[PDB]
Amino acid sequence: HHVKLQLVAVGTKMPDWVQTGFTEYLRRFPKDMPFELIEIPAGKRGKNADIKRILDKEGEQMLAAAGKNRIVTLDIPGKPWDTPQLAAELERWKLDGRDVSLLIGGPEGLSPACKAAAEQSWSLSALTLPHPLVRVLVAESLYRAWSITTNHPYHRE
Amino acid sequence: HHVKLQLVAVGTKMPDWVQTGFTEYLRRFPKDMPFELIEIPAGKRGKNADIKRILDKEGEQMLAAAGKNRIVTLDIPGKPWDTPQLAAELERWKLDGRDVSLLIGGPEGLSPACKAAAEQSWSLSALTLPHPLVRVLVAESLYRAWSITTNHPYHRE
Ligand SMILES: C[S@@+](CC[C@H](N)C(=O)[O-])C[C@H]1O[C@@H](n2cnc3c(N)ncnc32)[C@H](O)[C@@H]1O
Ligand SMILES: C[S@@+](CC[C@H](N)C(=O)[O-])C[C@H]1O[C@@H](n2cnc3c(N)ncnc32)[C@H](O)[C@@H]1O
Repeated sequence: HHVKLQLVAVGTKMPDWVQTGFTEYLRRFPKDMPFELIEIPAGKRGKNADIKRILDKEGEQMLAAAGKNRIVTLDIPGKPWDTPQLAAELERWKLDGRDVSLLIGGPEGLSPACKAAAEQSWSLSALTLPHPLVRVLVAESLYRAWSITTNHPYHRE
Repeated sequence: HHVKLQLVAVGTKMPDWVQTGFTEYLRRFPKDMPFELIEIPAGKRGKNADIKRILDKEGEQMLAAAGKNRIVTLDIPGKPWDTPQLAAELERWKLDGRDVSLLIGGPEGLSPACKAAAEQSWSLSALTLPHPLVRVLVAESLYRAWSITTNHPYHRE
């Protein structure tokens, strides 16, 4: 009865250094808090493409991936959680008992349906961050939040 | 070479993926806005060490590297600039004409003198970020800010 953290993200080819950095954090998560990545393919964009519909198809794929999971969106206008707050949230998710889906939008951001479906929305920064860096920050900050919950040396070194 | 952006940062041994990611951004700044790294070595800490002094000695070195430059600290309680705001600031630094020293603290954070010396302070996140990731986020966000000022393709879509 341990909870799963699922990063649901649009885009499939992280630069090598980003994937290396992401894996170094992902792998340090304990067996009772598995951290896993689900990549959704980005819709093909063009001037002749209807951008709303491309975005909705992306969102539909994300929400389908989340299933019945608790839905948390990564979004610039979400809650600017500090590290103690994220640790408190991480603890709340565990009591809740449901797996958590963390949603990272593609180039055009999150679909309206995804923003609407969010039970919580989490802002990493007031800055517009590139999708690969969002992946790494989420992994690192959750790791730091987790290490606070178990008094692991990482959060205090 | 009108204004130079110099990152003054405590710590010397970045993980490889971090140096790769950091350089990837650094090498893309144009010759007329050079982005450079100055590393101050971290003081050797021990449970018998005077942290107050170690911190002062780090700051002393930082402030020496900055010289007469515009001094901007990276600090959690600084200004939570969004990306357009950072572009405007970058534009204001160019008008000022002074090179900009961007200060990143060591394991114990910035010295009292460095915080005192700051003309501006810049917050990347409400999160407690690890020193390597601060380096990468500063390089990318300034690169994105630069690309906005020059109507470069990086920041669009
Ligand atoms: C390049 S951004 C596109 C942002 C989009 N134009 C918007 O305003 O919603 C791609 C995705 O990364 C995530 N992201 C980028 N910056 C973020 C931030 N500062 N805080 C939280 N999530 C962020 C969001 O999930 C976003 O959908
Ligand atoms: C290990 S952190 C220390 C965290 C915290 N600022 C402190 O004083 O203990 C090292 C440095 O990274 C920078 N830093 C960490 N998180 C930051 C954030 N969210 N925004 C801007 N700078 C940050 C600060 O310059 C800090 O001195």
